[PDB]
Amino acid sequence: NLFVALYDFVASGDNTLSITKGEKLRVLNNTENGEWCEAQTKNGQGWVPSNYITPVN
Repeated sequence: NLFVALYDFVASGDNTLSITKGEKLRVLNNTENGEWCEAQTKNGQGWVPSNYITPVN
């Protein structure tokens, strides 16, 4: 479940997580992933747009 961020995204609140273009992240197998998916990086865990990331492996 390794992904890389395609575009910068800035958390606006509501358990969202900021990510940076090129950042590697892990998508947790959260039971409620959807248009948004729960990601994990060194800056925390939180929702990111599913269309802003792409799988790596």
